[PDB]
Amino acid sequence: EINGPESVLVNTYQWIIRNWETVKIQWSQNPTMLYNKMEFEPFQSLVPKAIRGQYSGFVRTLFQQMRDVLGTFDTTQIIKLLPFAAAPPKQSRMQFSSLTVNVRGSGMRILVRGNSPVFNYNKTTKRLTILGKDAGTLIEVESAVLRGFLILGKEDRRYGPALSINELSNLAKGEKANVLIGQGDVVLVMKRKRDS
Repeated sequence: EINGPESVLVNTYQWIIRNWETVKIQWSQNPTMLYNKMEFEPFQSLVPKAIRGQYSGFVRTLFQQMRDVLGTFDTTQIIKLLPFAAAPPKQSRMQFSSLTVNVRGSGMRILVRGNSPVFNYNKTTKRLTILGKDAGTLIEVESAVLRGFLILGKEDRRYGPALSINELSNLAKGEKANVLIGQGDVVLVMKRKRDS
């Protein structure tokens, strides 16, 4: 269905679920090829031109963190963020809690952690809904939310008051803090000793 921006989004994610068995493998083994797939061009046209590259740099880094940190594979996070990795990457130190696509003049937020009006995944039914439309069902520590950090788990009061995602510049490597990550949530994070 190519009736406007909403159709482009729904179809992009439908294509990923449809092709997930091959897409998974390529994501693991040959990501440049996956990111360069011409099927991500439509989605990319909806991503604000001024920030596409940074978004991609950001998402490419998260994906590498996931590849490097054993046991942190997260299918829905990979599916959600994948189209944003299709831009030529530009680096920054910026942390994004949401990634915007432009739908008829409106800037729609795809939240990096969790569900949003654009990307809603039902963990029980395994159904992915995209702006109201079914994109299909998925057949069966957070390493791909913040750039340079792992989310270790729920808030640990011992590490004190929660920082905003913006105040994490001040952490040393190996250091941990609570972070207001989005929604009602505070989570314990650790700045990584490795770069990805």
